[PDB]
Amino acid sequence: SPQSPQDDVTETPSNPNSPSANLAKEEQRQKKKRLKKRIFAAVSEGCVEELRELLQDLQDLCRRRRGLDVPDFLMHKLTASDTGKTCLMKALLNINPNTKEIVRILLAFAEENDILDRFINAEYTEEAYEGQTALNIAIERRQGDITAVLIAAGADVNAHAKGVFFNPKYQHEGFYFGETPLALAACTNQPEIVQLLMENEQTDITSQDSRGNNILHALVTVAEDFKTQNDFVKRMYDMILLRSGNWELETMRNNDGLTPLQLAAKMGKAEILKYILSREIKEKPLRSLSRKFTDWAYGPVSSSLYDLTNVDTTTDNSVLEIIVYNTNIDNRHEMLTLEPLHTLLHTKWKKFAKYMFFLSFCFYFFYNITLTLVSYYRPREDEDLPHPLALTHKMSWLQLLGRMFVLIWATCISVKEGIAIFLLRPSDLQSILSDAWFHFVFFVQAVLVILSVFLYLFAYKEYLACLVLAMALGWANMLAYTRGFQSMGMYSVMIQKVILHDVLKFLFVYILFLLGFGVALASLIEKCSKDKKDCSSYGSFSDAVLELFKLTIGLGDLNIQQNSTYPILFLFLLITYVILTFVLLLNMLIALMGETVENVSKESERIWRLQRARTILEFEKMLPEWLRSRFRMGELCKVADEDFRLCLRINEVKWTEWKTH
Amino acid sequence: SPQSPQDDVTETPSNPNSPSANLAKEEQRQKKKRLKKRIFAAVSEGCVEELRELLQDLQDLCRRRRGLDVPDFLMHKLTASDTGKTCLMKALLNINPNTKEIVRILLAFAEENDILDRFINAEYTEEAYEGQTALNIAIERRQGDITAVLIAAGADVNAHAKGVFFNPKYQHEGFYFGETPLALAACTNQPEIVQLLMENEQTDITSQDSRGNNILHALVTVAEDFKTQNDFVKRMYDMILLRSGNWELETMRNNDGLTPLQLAAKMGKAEILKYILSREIKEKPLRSLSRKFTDWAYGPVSSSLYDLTNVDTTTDNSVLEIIVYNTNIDNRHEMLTLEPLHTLLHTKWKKFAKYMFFLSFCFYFFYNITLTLVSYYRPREDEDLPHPLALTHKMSWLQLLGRMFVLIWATCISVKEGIAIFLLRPSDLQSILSDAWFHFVFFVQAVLVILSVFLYLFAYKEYLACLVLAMALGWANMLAYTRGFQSMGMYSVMIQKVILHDVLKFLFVYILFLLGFGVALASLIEKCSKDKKDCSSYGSFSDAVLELFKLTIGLGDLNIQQNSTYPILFLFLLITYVILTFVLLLNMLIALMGETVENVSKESERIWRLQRARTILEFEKMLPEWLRSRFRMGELCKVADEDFRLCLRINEVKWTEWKTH
Ligand code: NA
Repeated sequence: SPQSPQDDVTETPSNPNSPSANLAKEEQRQKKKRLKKRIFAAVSEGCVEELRELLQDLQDLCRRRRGLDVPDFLMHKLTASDTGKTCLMKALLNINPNTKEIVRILLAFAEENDILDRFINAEYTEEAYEGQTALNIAIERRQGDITAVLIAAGADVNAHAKGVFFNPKYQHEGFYFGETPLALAACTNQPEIVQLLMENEQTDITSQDSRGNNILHALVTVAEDFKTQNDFVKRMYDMILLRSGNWELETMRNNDGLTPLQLAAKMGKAEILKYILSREIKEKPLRSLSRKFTDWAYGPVSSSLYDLTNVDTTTDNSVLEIIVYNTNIDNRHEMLTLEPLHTLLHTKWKKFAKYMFFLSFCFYFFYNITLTLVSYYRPREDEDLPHPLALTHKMSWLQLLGRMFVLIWATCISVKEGIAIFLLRPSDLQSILSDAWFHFVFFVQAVLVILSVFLYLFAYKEYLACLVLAMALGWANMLAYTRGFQSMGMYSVMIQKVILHDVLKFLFVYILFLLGFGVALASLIEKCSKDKKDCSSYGSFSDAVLELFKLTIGLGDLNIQQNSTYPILFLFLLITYVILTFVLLLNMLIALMGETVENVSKESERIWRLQRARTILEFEKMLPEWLRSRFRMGELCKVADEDFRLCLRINEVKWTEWKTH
Repeated sequence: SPQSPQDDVTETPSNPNSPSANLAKEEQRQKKKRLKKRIFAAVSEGCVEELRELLQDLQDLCRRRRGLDVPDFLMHKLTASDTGKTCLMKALLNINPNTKEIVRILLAFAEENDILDRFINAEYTEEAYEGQTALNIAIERRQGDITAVLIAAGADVNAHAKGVFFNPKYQHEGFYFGETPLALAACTNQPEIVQLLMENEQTDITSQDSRGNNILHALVTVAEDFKTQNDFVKRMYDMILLRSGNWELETMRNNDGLTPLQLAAKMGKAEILKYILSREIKEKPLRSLSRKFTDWAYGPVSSSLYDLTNVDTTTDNSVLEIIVYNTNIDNRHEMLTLEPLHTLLHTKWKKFAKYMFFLSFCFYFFYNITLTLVSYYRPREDEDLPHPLALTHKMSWLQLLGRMFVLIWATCISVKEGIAIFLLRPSDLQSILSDAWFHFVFFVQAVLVILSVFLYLFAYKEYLACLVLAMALGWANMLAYTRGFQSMGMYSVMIQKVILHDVLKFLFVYILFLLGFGVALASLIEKCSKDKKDCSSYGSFSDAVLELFKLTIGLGDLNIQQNSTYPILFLFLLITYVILTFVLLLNMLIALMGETVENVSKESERIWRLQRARTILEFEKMLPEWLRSRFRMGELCKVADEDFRLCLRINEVKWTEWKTH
C-alpha cells in the first residue's frame, strides 16, 4: 500500500548545485554549469537555434583539450552528474514537437567523435534504475520513428535494466516488465515495434531475466482475471509464438524452475491458461506448437487430443498439483472446469478415488465403534485398578478383538497424519487453517489414545478422563468425511468457516460484558450466610458466571434477591444485562450468522468440487510403484517422429445452435 | 419544506388600483393610468405601433412641465409604483418575438433625455428583491444580444441584489447565486456571456458577497454529490480560473473565514473537491495555479507532489479537520479515499497514532483490573466501617499499589474527558449522540469513583454500591476501544446504532402493553390470604410485572390460578398476553433487528476508516510543542522563488491497461 521510491525519483525541476561544485573549471562567471544546465533546458523546451549555438561552444570548450581526452571528458561533462543520465534521456523523458528534429541534430554531433555508440548505450550508475538506457525511454514514449533511428544508430536491443525499480513485492513500487527492451513493447501494446525489433538480427528472444524469465513470463504478469474490452495481452502472446516456430521456447524454466504454463497457473491468470492450453492454430509447418488435435468433429460432437505435458502428477509441480494446493486464488473454480483439466480429474475419481474414499471411510467408521464398546460396556468401573489383563484370555475374547484394533489404527493414522506436519502450512490464521484444520484434529485424536493406553499401564486416576475426550473428539473427526456428497460437502464448510468467522469475533466482546457484569453481580451479596442461606443464591465470582451464561441461553430464574443489600440496583443491573445479551447480542450474532450462511449457500459447487480435488491428490500421493494401469493414454505421435506427446480423448458440446442461415 | 415568498411575488396579471390613486392628475377620463397601464400591456404583448403612439403622448404629457422636473417625473410616472419596477423589467420578465425590436425603440426614447443611464440602472425599493436591476433579467432570460446592447448601454455589471430572495435557510425559498451579475451567467450555463462579461473592463471579479463570497463560492453551492450527465459546473470553474491567472483568488476567505476549498469541504460537494485538489493543467505561464506536479511517471507508476495548503492540522480549520468533525454529510467516506487526503491520513497513523492508541489502550486495561482486585478480594465485608487505613502500612502494601493507581487515573481521565464538554455538540439526539456518546460514558465513570472514595472517607452505607456500578460501567467503556480492528470496529457501531434505533422504538410500545395487562393481571386476586397462601402467586402491581417480563423472555410458569376469583378470564388474558408478546412482538423486534444489521454489515469499511480518522486528530489534538519530527515534507519551491508550497510524495496506479493499439 505505500509506494516508497526511496531516492532520487528521477527528472526533477528542483535542481541543486551538488555535482557542478566538484568540477569548478571556471573562466566566465561559471564556464560549464552555465553550459551544462543550458543544454538541459534547451532540450527540456526544444528551442533549436539556441541549442545549435550551445553545441557550438561545447565543441569550442572541448577544442582545447589534452591528449585524446576529448571523448571521455564530454561524457563527464554531459553525463555522470549524480546518476549517469544523458541529454538523450532528457531528450526522451519529455516530449515536444521539436523532438525528432533536435535528436537527429544531437545524433549528428557525437558522430563527429568516436564514442557515439558508447554514448547511445549509456546506463545508470544510479543504483535505483541501474542499467536503464535511452532505448526503453523511446519505447516508453511510443516513438518508433525515433526508435527506427535508434535501431539505425546501433544500440544494444538486449540490455538488462536490473535496478531497484522492479519490486521484491508483487504489484507495487514499480512494475516488472522483465528488464528487457523486447518485452517492453509487447507489454505496452506496440505490435509494430514488436515486429520491427524481432525482425532485427541482434534480437535475442530466449534470453532470461535475473529471475530466469523469458519474454512469455513477462506476459504472465500482465493480464486480468476476466475478459477486458479487447485486451492486447492475448493477441501479443501468440504473435510472438507465431514468429517463434520452436517448441523449446515454452520448455524454458526460470530461477524457480517454472514453465510459462506452470507460472501461469501459479499467478492465477486463469483465462490466459485457457488460451495457453487450447492452441488450435492450423498451419502445416506450424502444428508443432498446436495443442488441440481436432479430427473427428461432426456437428455438436468434437474429437479432442490434448497436449498433456506438465499436467498429470507424473513429475513434480504439475499444473493440477499447483492449482489445488495453492492459497491466495480468488477464482480457483475457474481453471477447474476447463475441459482437459476437468476430464482428467473426473476420470481419476471414477478410476481411482471412489474406491479409496469408501475404504478410508469404512475403517474409520469401525474405529469409533470399536472405541465405543470398549468405552460403554467396559467394567473399568468394576474395581480393576491394577493389572487389567488377567488370565482366562483376559475375561473374554471380544475384549481382545476391541483392544488390539484400536492400538493398530491409532498409530496407523498417527504416522499417516505425521505426514501432515511436512513442508506445507505457510501461514497460521489463513486458508491453511481453513484447509488443513482436519489434520490437526486428526492427529491429536490418536495421540490421546496412546496416552490413555499409557495411562492404562500406569493407572494414574486420569486414564478414563483421557479416553472420554479422546472419544468425543473422534466423532468430531468423523464429520470430516462429509466433503464428498453435494448435500454434505457444502455443509461442513459452514461450521468451519462462519464459526471461526463470527463466533471468534463475538467472544472477544461478550466476555467483556460477562467479565464486567459478573463482578458487579458477585460483589452485592455481603457473604451473608456462608452457604447456609445463600445456597439458593449466588456466591463466588465463578458461581454467577454459569448463571448469567445460563440467562444468556434462555435458562435460569430471576426471583433471587434475598441477599443483595440493596435489591433494586441488583435488579436494575440484572434486567439491563438480560435486555442487553439475549434481546440484542444473541440475536445480533444470528443476524450476522444468516447473512454469511446465505453467501455460502450461493457458493455451493465451488467448494464441492475442490474438496474432491483436494483429497484425490492426497490419495494419489498414497500410491507407490504400482501405477501402470492408473495412467492415461500413453505413447502418441502427431504424424512424423516417434511419440511426441501423449494425449487425452474426445469431448462434446451442444452449441451447433447459432445464426448464420 | 414550505416556500413562503412572504409578499408581492412579482409580475402579477391581477392588478389593483393602489398606486395610481395617489397620483390623480386627470384630464380625460383618467389621464395617466390610461397612459401607464397601456404602456405595460403593449410591452406585455409586444404590439409596436400601438406602443409608438403611447410613447408619443408620453412625450406630450411630459412636454408641459415646470423647471427641469421632466426627467424625474417620468421616473415617478413609469417606475416606483409599488416596488420600483420599470418597463424594461416588464420588457424582460416575459419574452416575445418583438422584444429586441421594442427595446431598441425604448432605448432610443430616454436617450432623448439625460437620465437613461440612471434609468437603465434602476433597482427595487421593494424590500424583497432589493437591488434587482434590469441586467440580470436579460441574463435570466438568456438574451446576450440584448445584453450586448445592455453592455453597450453602459450599466453597472457589478450590482448587488441583496434582497430577501437569497435565503437564511439552505436550499429553499429562493436560491443563492451570490447577488452578482457575473456569477449568474456562470451558474446558469452561458459561457459566452461569461467570456463577454469578463472581457469588459468594468468587470470586477474579486468583489465579495454580503457573505463575503467571491464568484467561486457561488460555484460551491451548485453541483451534486455525483457525476451528472456532463454538468457545466466543473467546466465553468476552471474557465474562470484560466482567465484568473493569479493565485490570490482562492486565498480569499468569506465572512465566515472560508477558503473556497474550505467551503467546498464544508458543503460536502465531494466530486468538485477532487477536481479542486488535482489541477494538472500544464502551461508554462500557468502552472502557478496547478497543484499536480507529475514529473516521474513511467507507465503504471506516477510521481506526485501536492499543494497541501490548508490540509494538515497546522492551522485552524483544516480540510482534514472539517471533513471528520462534521455532521450532516452523506458520502463522508468519499473525499477520504482521495489520494493526498488518504495518504496523509494513512502515514500519520503509521507515524503517530499506532503508538498512542496502543498506549491509551493499555493503561485503561490495567485500570479495570486494578479496580477489580480492590473490588473482589476486598475485606470491606470484614467489618471495617470506620477508618479503613490503619497502621502496619495499611494491612498490606498491595492495597496501596491498588488504591493509589485508581485515584490518579480517575482524575486523569476526568480532566481529559472534561475537554469533551468544550465547544462541540450542536444537536442532542443526532450523530453527536452517535459519535460523542463514549465521552458521556467515559466521563460519568470516573465521577462515580471519586464519589465512592468520598463515600469511603464518609461511610454512609452506600459506598460499596457506588463502587459496583462504577465498575461494571468501566468494562462497558472498555468496549469503546473496539474501533481500530476491522473485525471489531464494525461491531460496536451496531450496538450503538440499532439499539438506539429499534429498541427505543419498541419500548415506547411494549410498556404500553405491560402497563395495561399488568393491572389487569393484578386486580384479579381479591387479596385472598395476605401472603400466607398467595405466596405462590401474584400480589401487588410490581409483583406481576417481573413475571410477565419473565414470560416475555421465555421463563416462568403458568399453572398459577389459585386466587383469581374467575379462573378463565385470568387465563384468557394471560394466554392472549403470551401469544401477543413472545409469539409476535419479541419476534417482531428481531425481524427489524436483522434487516438493520444487514444494512450495516454491508457498510463496513465506511465506518471503519472514519473512527480511525476520528481519534487520530484527537490524539493529534493531544500534542504540545514537540512536533518537528511529526511533520510532512517541508520547504519546497516550484522552480523560481523560494519555497512556494510544501508538498507530499508519489503514488501508483495499475491501469496502464486500456485500448488504443
Ligand atoms: Na432471518
